[PDB]
Amino acid sequence: VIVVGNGVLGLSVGVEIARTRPDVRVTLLGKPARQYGATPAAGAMLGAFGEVTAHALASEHGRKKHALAVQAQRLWPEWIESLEATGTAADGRIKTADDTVVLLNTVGHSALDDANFAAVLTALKEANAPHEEIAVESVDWIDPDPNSRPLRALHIEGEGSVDSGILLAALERSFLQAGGRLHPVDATEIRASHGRVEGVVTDDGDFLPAGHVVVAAGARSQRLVAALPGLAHRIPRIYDGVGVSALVDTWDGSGPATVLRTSNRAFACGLHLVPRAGGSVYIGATNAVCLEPRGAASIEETVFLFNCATHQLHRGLNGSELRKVQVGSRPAPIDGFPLIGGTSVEGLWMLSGTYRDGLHMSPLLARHVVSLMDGGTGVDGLREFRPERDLISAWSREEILDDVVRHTMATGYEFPWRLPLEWPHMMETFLQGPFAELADRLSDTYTPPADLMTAIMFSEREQQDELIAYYADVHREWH
Amino acid sequence: TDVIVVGNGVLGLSVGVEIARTRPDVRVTLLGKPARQYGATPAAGAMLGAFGEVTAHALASEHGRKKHALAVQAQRLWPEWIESLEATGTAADGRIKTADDTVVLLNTVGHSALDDANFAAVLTALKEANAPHEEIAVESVDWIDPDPNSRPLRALHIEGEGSVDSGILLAALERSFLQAGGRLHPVDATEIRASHGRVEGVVTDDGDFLPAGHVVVAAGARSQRLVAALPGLAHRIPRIYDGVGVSALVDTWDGSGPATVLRTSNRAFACGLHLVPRAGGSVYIGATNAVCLEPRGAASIEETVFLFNCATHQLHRGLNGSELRKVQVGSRPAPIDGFPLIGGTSVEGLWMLSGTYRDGLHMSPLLARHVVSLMDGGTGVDGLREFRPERDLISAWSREEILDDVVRHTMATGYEFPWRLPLEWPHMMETFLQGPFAELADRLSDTYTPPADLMTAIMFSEREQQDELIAYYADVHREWH
Amino acid sequence: QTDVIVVGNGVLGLSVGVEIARTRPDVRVTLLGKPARQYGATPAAGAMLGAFGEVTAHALASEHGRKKHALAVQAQRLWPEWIESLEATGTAADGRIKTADDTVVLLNTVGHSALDDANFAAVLTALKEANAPHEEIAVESVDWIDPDPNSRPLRALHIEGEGSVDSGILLAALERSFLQAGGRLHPVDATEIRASHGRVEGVVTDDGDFLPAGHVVVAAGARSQRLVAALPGLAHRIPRIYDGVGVSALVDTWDGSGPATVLRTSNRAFACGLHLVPRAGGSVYIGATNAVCLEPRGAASIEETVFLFNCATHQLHRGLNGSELRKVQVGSRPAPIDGFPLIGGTSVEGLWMLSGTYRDGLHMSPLLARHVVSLMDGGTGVDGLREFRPERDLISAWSREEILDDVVRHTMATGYEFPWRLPLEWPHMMETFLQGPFAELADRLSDTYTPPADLMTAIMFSEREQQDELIAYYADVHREWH
Amino acid sequence: QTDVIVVGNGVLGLSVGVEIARTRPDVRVTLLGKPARQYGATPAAGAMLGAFGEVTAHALASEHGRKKHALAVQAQRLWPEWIESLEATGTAADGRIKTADDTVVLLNTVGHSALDDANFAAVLTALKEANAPHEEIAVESVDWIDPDPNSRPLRALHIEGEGSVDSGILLAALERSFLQAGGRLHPVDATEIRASHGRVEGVVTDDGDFLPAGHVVVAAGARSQRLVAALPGLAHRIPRIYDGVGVSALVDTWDGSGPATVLRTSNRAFACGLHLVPRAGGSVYIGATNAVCLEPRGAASIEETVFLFNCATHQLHRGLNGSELRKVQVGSRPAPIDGFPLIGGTSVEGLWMLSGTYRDGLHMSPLLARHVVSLMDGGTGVDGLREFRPERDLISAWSREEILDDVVRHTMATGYEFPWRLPLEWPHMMETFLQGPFAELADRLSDTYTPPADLMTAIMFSEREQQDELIAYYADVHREWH
Ligand SMILES: Cc1cc2nc3c(=O)[nH]c(=O)nc-3n(C[C@H](O)[C@H](O)[C@H](O)COP(=O)(O)OP(=O)(O)OC[C@H]3O[C@@H](n4cnc5c(N)ncnc54)[C@H](O)[C@@H]3O)c2cc1C
Ligand SMILES: Cc1cc2nc3c(=O)[nH]c(=O)nc-3n(C[C@H](O)[C@H](O)[C@H](O)COP(=O)(O)OP(=O)(O)OC[C@H]3O[C@@H](n4cnc5c(N)ncnc54)[C@H](O)[C@@H]3O)c2cc1C
Repeated sequence: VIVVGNGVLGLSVGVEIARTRPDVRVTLLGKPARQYGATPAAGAMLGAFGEVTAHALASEHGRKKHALAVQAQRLWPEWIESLEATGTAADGRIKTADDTVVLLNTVGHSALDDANFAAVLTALKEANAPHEEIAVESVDWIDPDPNSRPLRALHIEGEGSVDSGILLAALERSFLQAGGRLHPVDATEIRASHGRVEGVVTDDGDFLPAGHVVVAAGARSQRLVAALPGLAHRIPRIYDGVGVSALVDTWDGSGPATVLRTSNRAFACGLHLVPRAGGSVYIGATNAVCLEPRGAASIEETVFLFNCATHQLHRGLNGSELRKVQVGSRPAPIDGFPLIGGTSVEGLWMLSGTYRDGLHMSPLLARHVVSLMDGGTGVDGLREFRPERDLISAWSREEILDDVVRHTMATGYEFPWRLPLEWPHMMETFLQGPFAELADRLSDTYTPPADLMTAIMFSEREQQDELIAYYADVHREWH
Repeated sequence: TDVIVVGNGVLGLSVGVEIARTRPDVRVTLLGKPARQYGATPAAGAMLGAFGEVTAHALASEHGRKKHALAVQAQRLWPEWIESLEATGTAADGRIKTADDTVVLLNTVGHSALDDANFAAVLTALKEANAPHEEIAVESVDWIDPDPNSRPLRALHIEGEGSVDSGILLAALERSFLQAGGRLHPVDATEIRASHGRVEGVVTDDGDFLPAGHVVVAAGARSQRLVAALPGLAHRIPRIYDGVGVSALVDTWDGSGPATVLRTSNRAFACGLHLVPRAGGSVYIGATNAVCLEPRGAASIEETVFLFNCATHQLHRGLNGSELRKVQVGSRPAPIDGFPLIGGTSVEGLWMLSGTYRDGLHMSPLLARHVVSLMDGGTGVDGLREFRPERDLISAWSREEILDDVVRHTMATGYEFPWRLPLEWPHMMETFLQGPFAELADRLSDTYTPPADLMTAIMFSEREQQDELIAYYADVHREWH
Repeated sequence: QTDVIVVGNGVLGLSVGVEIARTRPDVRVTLLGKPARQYGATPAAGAMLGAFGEVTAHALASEHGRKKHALAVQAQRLWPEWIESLEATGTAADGRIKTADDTVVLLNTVGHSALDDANFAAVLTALKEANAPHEEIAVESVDWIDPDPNSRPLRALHIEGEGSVDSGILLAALERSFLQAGGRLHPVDATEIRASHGRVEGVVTDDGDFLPAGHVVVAAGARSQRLVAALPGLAHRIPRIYDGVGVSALVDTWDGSGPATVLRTSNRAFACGLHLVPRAGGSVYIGATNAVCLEPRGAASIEETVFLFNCATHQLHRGLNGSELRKVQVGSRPAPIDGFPLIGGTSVEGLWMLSGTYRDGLHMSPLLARHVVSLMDGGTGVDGLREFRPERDLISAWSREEILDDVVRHTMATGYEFPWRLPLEWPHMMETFLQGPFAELADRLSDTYTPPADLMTAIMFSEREQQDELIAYYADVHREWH
Repeated sequence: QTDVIVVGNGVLGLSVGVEIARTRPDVRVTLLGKPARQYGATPAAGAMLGAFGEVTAHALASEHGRKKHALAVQAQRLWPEWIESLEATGTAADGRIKTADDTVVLLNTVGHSALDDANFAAVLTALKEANAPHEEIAVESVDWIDPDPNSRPLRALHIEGEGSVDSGILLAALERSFLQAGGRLHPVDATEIRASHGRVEGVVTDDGDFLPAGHVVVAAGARSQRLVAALPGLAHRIPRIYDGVGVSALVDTWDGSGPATVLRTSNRAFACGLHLVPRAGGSVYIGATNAVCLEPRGAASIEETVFLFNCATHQLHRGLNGSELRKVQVGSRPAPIDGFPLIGGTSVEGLWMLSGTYRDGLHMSPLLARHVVSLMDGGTGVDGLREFRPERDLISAWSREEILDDVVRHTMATGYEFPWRLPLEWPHMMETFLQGPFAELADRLSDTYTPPADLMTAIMFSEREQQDELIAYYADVHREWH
């Protein structure tokens, strides 16, 4: 078995294969640099209820994704214990907090933040999850700017955070202990003939043979499998959801006891603080879908992240020391849903397109793919997210066009801007036309979700035309 | 016996109506001109504020918990009082009542130390009095279309807390006064005449003299200045200053209006944002407050901008494109010790009804019946005895409480703008404000401390005006100790 | 008859009335209009005697605009004698018409570079070309001003002999001077002009009466076209005049002081601008907003009052913040649909028009008065004003392309003038998304006529019915003239 | 021993090392310091060759300040030959030290009038007095810049022959030139200077070793005083040097472009400032914040990064918003407690100091190098450097009154530079309430010494213990010298 990729998904599937099949040799590719790596840039939140939006819980596909995340939450306590057990006290703790506080402030669009706070509260009640709406005065540690302060707060029990760096170290250590082999090179090419995997050509010229290849190369995953015959239009494209976060040494070495977060905001960005050991905090995180990868933060992203954290969470962060600006690529699937499971090629498996919550879902997704590889059926509701599929259409064109305009306006309210009071209504009405025109021009059947549509809108004419050709070719293959 | 009421505000006319109806024996004359120079009443929306007027700082003093209780009592008189005033007119005179209910909104365009504390205090006071009310989803508040960055995140529906049209109320009081046999004489009192400790009557500003055995002073912010001319009384009747207030009448873009009063809790130095409905495609928006040591009859640019910016962002962006019909200015009678001047004097037949600051209009029917009862040999309403006009200045708060209050409220003028500052600046201004206000309080008197609303005015007044107040405070101490 | 009726009691009506009465003592001159001056531009004006201050790059780029500038310089030379001739009919207690001799133009960054930077250069250039006396001065040397440092000027321009009048005292002096020269004030409004066999008979008034005349001069500001359009054929031969609604304010200064000069910026988004005109007695005038409306409006909007007060308190003097508001003023600048005045004779004998002066009718009043009087007496008046004859095809002084660039720039300028605070990529996004809807509107309205920017923004945000009515108007005008 | 040890591998250490090695081929010159350059000012610098750009009205109002300005003009004349002499020891592929020949100073309103307006005038005046070539230019003529119109400049000043170096390539060229002239690099730190009978013996290093020498030049940036103060009596005879912590950034421009000149403002609140220094290969340098800290700090604060990035994206180029951040840099400007450098000889024979250069050590390096070398060789070096001898009483270059005006103005300037938005009466209120607490602090610290504004603000917001320690220091210095 060859696992291509050394993120949380690659290492999590590698650990589960190695522990479950002591008979077989499991090799994991990827370099310690983790170029464009989502995982090292993550806080990370074990986000289930925190990730709830009204827009997600309005599609069937979205209610399924939410159910899996609740399931994944139940595996974390044992999974952590099983990974910490292969190390000692000095390797540090994977778990960084047990609980999450969701804050509602007015530094954002009512049509996102108000709707999403209600949707979160509703989803917690429906799943009988333990939680409490609390007085903002009772939230410890936070010292916001009064003009940016929260007026409602929501304590969620058993929704916490891990140190993504210590998790990666624990997965690697646990992989070696169970007999896995780390080979620090990149796959250039997957070899297949007569509908079967032969193995993987590596970037130092070598060839490794295998009967099983699991692709978990984050945002590079589809580009790798698409080179095989016919698969270019049968595996949905994955783009880079570029994300900026930061490590900060607090002025007084303090930190909050819980995760602090807002609901998801414009184009699936969001404001959160994840606690860390040793007088550090994690703050994140921006999101921008890019058609080409990018390994460095923009000035705009750094300023936005720091302005939100200092005003909405703690003014003390203003006088605190910046240790590190982190950048990673959320694997952003073109149809807004993960690529998990088997292929029309025997022994070829895919584990990618997890966007915001691959890390959270890692233990569930790992056990699902391992079960499928062993002749089982894995977890029930994952069937729809099979990697070899027609692009999913989870929303009407009309729903997406309302969403893209709302989210575009939300980039204004989140700044927050100060405008003449008639300007917002004028921009609302003048945004509808150009986005309606773009959607009609791209395809008669497929509509990109908002996050991707805004990226396409501000891309070059050549990049747009290439997407028209892609969408048309996918329609030819499937309809 | 002749009665003269000096002043044609809600208090003067309300006491006039109650005297005329209750004492057909006596001839009652009411002074004051249709211009109503500095008049608080014509500038008022006005809200029938009881629970809406609740602040943590008010409900932390004994004197404040009493004032709150009276306001609940006054609310119960309004339905019959309105019916009794509307009955003397016809359909074409219009309705006094403009709304039955109030929605209190909480947004972040203000200080947490005022707006958060005051929202909790209101919710607590409604539960304690078992008053009908409901915390409601903001999405369910009709009509409002705020700027999302200025929007409310909590709303509170209060049943039976409403509003009157102050202009139609004044017209109904005048009409009801004439009907019950009162006489309107449209001149101003210049001087009250007394000898051998008894009122003889009133010299008017056209040179005339009207005799009377009873004179009720309800001249709003001019009330103390009028009585202080009599011997010894300069330091025995607490001073009343002008709480200058700006409001506006707006013709809405589409002729619509909210069905309820829309308001925030009280804000920096007893200002606040509210919209009171009106008939005929108009709304009232108010209202600023600034205590001034001299009267002022015109709005400042700053006040108009602040009022319009708050209403357009926090209540309805449609007000931005709406037509300004009228900018209104009136003087809230602001008593130097923060409590009303209601009742009898050391001079026989001399009565005072003033210093009501924010809520004289709301309390008018109760205050009217109280003074009328005292005039007829009764005891009126319990606990209004404490606000007798001839007294030593009251000390309802420690110097320490007021200095915390004045700094908090000063910072609140920043958060209400709202300003945008570097994040360390507010803490720096907080610490550098304490000293100058502590220094001012120590310099003014060893016993008396002005409440916050007045202290900020004194801080930014001239050196001569400050020294004159040191002499006033010292002279009051001499008289009473 | 040989009777003259002037319809309208603004600066133009009263100025033409005074010149007729003084020049024709033989004939009876009657002037209509009420003391309320409903929608009156003149009482709402500061007013600036604007020539060089009114210079924009966009104006000095069209032929029609370079002509307008030349007339304004000419009008400036008449003001000293005109004032003396009006003050002479009164006494000391009637007060002074002139309120300042000089103007300072300020450049700050509370606005669009594409307007304020270009227009400051255009003003400086036009002063040098005309050899007019002026000096670029240190901002530190500008007396009185106390701006917010973040809104302060970094360049200032002193213009000698470009000053201001009190519009109220001017109106009082014109009325008094009209009576003195033998004119009669009849305080009613004209409802209808009577003509038959291509000749004026007179005017039906709003109290039911009929006044006969051989001459009718229409100077009814923004109501002027609506009045003449009722005559046969003239509906599509006299270009429409709309209301350029303007808000200004009288303020009693905190300490009773005022600047010795006019203080102003160059003209800004959609021909608004910030200025302070001195007044006697501890008052200043601040103005002035501009918004073209398809229907008249007699009350300021909240938005206009806030914008005017925010600009004055930040850009001129923070002391205005603590100063007392005496009066909010509203008047209608007569806004001609083709962006040029309506001055002179008609196809109807004895019917004359004096309107569509937009921002500078008051400044040009003495010149315009003498021009119309000269035409009435068989002369040719002033040379370049023949072009602005009221009975004409709509003028096309700019290409559709020039106007579409202008309307987008000016729209963005309403942002920079607020001033807004936005993420840095938002302005470029709004620029590109504004082009399409305005290009679409211009193509839909007519294949030949394009409204100027000030009017196009008003049409863009008007109702569908009002837009369709304008398509019918433009088409009917094309039918009449082509 | 005729051995020379230079302690420190910044621009000053390496510049004095190069000049000693080239001028004394007879003697062994050894230079200490590690390639990490912990807290190193030089690697964090753009850097500007700032003479006229560094001019403030406040500097040119003291005698001590006019002297400092004169030295900077002198240093400018040495740069062309100094660069040629350093580039000559390498080849084309080592890169160019010079990154621009010229500087544009921009004036915008995103700041205090009392600093930016006064400092623009002071710069223009100082250029004329020194007969330096320069021109006030139209802002429209400044290449490359694309500011936010609300943050744009309205005046610009082109300075010829005031340029920039790549601080990294300069360090590489100094090292190369040092080895070429026979110098020896020993990459350890000095822990202690050895002296007995009033003479230097040598230097104990941080790996336990001892290097002997007859000459020790201390150029250890902000660590320089702490090192020499350990010798007897010198604790109160060498003025303290604190860390002027500075944040800058390397940015890869969206399109790989860069300006042809340095772009800068005048110096702003507490000696911060906005500048862009060009670099080769699609990079620009942006800087630079300043905060005097009583303890060293090796990491930027969130506040510093946000302020630097907000100023650059609004005031210079909006394209920087979408550009990639390559590196956030932090270095310690050596901040002398009396606001003047420590350059020259000591009461200890063979002990020399070269530090406390704050903002312009790099610029002055060639002059300061030649001065110390001349003193070491029995000469008098450069004339106006005498006052800045390292062993001295604290200088009092300003009255307490001048500093208290300065600290309040600069404090307010942190507001206007944000830029904040407040109610218009708030600034005057904070001005009057700031005077008291700073007057109280100054009186409490000493009856004779007053810290300059940059240091006073740091002391004001430090702990009570740190303040009391400064009262003891000031009192001990008074005891020693009076
Ligand atoms: C800023 C940020 C914040 C986040 N916050 C959260 C959070 O709060 N909660 C949460 O649950 N999740 C969070 N995530 C992560 C999210 O869940 C992602 O979907 C998840 O990390 C994806 O994991 P992955 O292993 O598929 O990809 P990655 O983490 O990108 O790992 C893929 C690896 O494959 C390597 N690779 C690429 N090409 C090759 C090749 N040819 N050969 C070999 N190796 C190759 C890459 O270098 C990389 O190391 C965050 C991500 C980002 C960027
Ligand atoms: C806010 C503002 C500021 C200005 N500032 C300046 C400035 O600084 N400098 C400058 O040169 N100019 C200024 N102007 C004015 C500009 O020059 C105008 O072009 C000029 O005032 C037009 O004068 P008018 O007499 O044509 O119209 P108006 O002044 O509008 O007078 C027309 C009069 O006719 C009356 N009328 C209407 N219908 C009838 C009828 N049927 N019968 C009789 N009478 C009727 C109206 O009620 C009104 O009183 C300003 C205008 C405004 C609104």
